[PDB]
Amino acid sequence: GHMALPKDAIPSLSECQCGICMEILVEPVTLPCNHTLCKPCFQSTVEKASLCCPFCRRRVSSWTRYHTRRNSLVNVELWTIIQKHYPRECKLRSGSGSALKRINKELSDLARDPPAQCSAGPVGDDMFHWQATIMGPNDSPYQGGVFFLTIHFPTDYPFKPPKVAFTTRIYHPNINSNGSICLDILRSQWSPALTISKVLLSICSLLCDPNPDDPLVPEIARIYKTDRDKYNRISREWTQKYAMGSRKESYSIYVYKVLKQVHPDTGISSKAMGIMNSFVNDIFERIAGEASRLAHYNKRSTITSREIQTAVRLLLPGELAKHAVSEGTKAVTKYTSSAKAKTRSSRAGLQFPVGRVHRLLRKGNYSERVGAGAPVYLAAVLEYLTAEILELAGNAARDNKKTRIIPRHLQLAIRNDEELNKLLGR
Ligand SMILES: [Cl-]
Ligand SMILES: [Cl-]
Ligand SMILES: [Cl-]
Ligand SMILES: [Cl-]
Ligand SMILES: [Cl-]
Ligand SMILES: [Cl-]
Ligand SMILES: [Cl-]
Ligand code: NA
Ligand code: NA
Ligand code: NA
Ligand SMILES: [Zn+2]
Ligand SMILES: [Zn+2]
Repeated sequence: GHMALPKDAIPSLSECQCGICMEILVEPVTLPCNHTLCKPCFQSTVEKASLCCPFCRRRVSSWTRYHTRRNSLVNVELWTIIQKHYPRECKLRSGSGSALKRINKELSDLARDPPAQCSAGPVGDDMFHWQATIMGPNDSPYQGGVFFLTIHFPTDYPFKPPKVAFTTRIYHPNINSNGSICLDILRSQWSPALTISKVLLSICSLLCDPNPDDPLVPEIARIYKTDRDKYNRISREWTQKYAMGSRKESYSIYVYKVLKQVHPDTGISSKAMGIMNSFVNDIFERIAGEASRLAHYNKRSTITSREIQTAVRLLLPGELAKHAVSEGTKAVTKYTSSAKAKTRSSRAGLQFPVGRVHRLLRKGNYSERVGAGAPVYLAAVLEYLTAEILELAGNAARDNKKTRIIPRHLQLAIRNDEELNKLLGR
C-alpha cells in the first residue's frame, strides 16, 4: 500500500471536503502554503484566474508552472487516503467554485446533517436570500425563544462573507436594534471554508457567552458586566415578548417546525404560539400525572411507554386516543429498531424533543425511574395533537383569507371540532 494512517488519524468525511466548492476533494491540489483544494476548483479559481491561493492569497504562479509541466499538481498521499476511505463519494463526484453551486451544496448538507438547534433555507426561489431559525440555547437567558434571521449571500460567495442579521428583537450587547451582529466569523475571521452551519453555531455560542468588551450596545454591555442578574432578567423578558419565549416550558420551535410540515406557507403569531404552548404543557402535565398514578397504584417503580399508553386512553376522547396511541406506538417501534442518531428525536422520527421530555419526566418527580420508551411515546403524542390542532387552525386562517394563524383561528378550530373541544375546553 502506498501508505496508511493510524486509525485515530483517518480524516472524517467532513474533513475531506473542499473548502471552496464544499464537495469531497477529488485529485486534491495542495499548494506550497499547505492549503488544499480540489483540482476542478484549482483550475477554475487559481490556474485560470488569479494564480493565487484562494485561502491566503499567496502567489503560486511559479509553482503552478513547474508542476503543470510535470503533471505533479496532485497531493498523491492525500488523494490515496481519500479514495481508500470514501470511494463512493469520490465516484459520485470552470464549473467548480461557482457561488450558486456552493450555496446549493451547503443547503443539501444541511438537509443530510442539520446543525444542532438551528435551520436555514431560501425564502422564495432566490438561492442568495435565506431565512434562518435559531432557538435560544438552554445555557442562556434566551432559552425557549425562536429567533429568526436573514442571510444574504454575496455574488462572490464563498470568497466574501455572508450578511447575517437578526429579524427577531433580542437584548444582547453584540446585537443592535436593527439586528446587526458583531461577530468575528462574519468579518475579520471569515474564510471560504466556513459555512452557514458554522455561522449559526457561532451565533448560538455568542448568545450563550456574549463579548461585553466589543459591544454594539454599550448600555447592555455595562449591565452585563455590573448587574448580570438584571441582564439575564431583561434577556428573558425580551425572549418572552419577542422570541415566543414562555414563563413555563417552551415548545415554540417544535410547534413552528410542525406548522411548517402541515402548512408551510402559513405563519403563527406570538399570542397564538403562547396558546399552543399552554396546550402542550397541559397535555404533558395531565398525561405525566396520570402515568405517575398508574405506576404507583400498580406498585411499579418505573413509568414506561405502557403507562403512557394507558394514560392516553384514559385522558383523550376515542378517535383522538386511537390515533395518538397509533402514533406513539409507531414512534417507539421505529426508535427501538433504529440506530442511535444525532438526536433521540431523529432516531424516533419526531420533531418534538425526546431528550427534553425525558428530563422533564424525571425532574417532575413523577416516579423513581423513567424508561426510555415513555418520552418517545409522550413526545409523539404531543406532536400528533399539535399537528391536528394546527391543521385545523391553518384551514381556518385560509377560510378567513389570512396568511397567519391568530388566537381567533385556534379558538375557532377547537370549538368546531368536538373531540378537541372536549380535550382542550378548560
Ligand atoms: Cl489509512
Ligand atoms: Cl516551485
Ligand atoms: Cl464513501
Ligand atoms: Cl463501496
Ligand atoms: Cl437527544
Ligand atoms: Cl434516523
Ligand atoms: Cl419505556
Ligand atoms: Na448588518
Ligand atoms: Na378516553
Ligand atoms: Na434510548
Ligand atoms: Zn472544490
Ligand atoms: Zn494558501
